[PDB]
Amino acid sequence: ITKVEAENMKIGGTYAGKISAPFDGVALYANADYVSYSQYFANSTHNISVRGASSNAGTAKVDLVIGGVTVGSFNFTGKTPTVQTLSNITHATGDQEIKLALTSDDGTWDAYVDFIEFS
Ligand SMILES: [Ca+2]
Ligand SMILES: [Ca+2]
Repeated sequence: ITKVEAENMKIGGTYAGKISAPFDGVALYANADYVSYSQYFANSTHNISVRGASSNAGTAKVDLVIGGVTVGSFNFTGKTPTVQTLSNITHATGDQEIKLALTSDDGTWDAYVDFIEFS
């Protein structure tokens, strides 16, 4: 397993910033808010998990982008943190940017991101 905390990544966008509740992590508020870091991959295919939460009862959606290509998304509904998992995602090998980004914000929720895990 490879686990990287959101709070240790590059944080970007107009509003993105760290939070301490409901976990140590990062809040994404508006479209183009993101966290990213560079990951070396020896292998092409991983199960990918992100722990996160919504700011409210709504469903926060976070895109997963690897090497600039969107490979899936994670949905977090409600304020209680959950772990969301994409199974068997194939992506580029070598050094690749990993980004968790908002693209579907509409002023009804914010997304809280705790960590990403590759297995
Ligand atoms: Ca928002
Ligand atoms: Ca964290």
